[PDB]
Amino acid sequence: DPVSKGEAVIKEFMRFKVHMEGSMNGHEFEIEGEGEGRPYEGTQTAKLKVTKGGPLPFSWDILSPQFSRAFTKHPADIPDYYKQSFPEGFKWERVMNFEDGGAVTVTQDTSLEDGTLIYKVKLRGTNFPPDGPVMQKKTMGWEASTERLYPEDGVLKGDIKMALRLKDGGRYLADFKTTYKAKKPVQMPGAYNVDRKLDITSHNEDYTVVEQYERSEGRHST
Repeated sequence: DPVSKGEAVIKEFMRFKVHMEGSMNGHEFEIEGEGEGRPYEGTQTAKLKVTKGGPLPFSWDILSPQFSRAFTKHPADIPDYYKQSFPEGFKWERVMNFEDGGAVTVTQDTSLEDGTLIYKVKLRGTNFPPDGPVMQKKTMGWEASTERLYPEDGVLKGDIKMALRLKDGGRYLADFKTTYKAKKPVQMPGAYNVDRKLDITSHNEDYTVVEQYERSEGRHST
């Protein structure tokens, strides 16, 4: 039932709209955007615009992984927790923990209205050193990653070792922990991994208009 319901509502081509409200070291901001992709190929794009609190006094990179779980490719034998949750959708809650003490909490709602995916994001980041690479905008995107997911009482729990490139050639590390919760019962996968590359593909001078691309592919763990 849930797989069949999800398969019928998530098409080979899908659009989304996103709104984010957030704060970083007490600096309030808002983002609005739109995106599109191929949910079974695991590819997507989005165009985001800063609507309040711009130009952002912090790296765009903190925000980019918060803009789309319906767009992951799976092999034949791993059921899609996220696509099955439709039309009702799912929520998620994330903590990002950085090597220098920066900490972010993110909460997200995913719904479907008139055949368009709708994303609402709330973000709170604290404890970033004001002279650190995030607040100085000295990051240059996320390295490719592997999210390790496991099922737990009807939800998925994911862990990611993440790495932000530094302008000087360094790596700035973080750990992401996320809980993903469908709004109705779905057929649960076993534990599996999601390999991702997320790229900023274009931006205006002050990063108040930004385009991103993400490729995401599920696989078994060996």
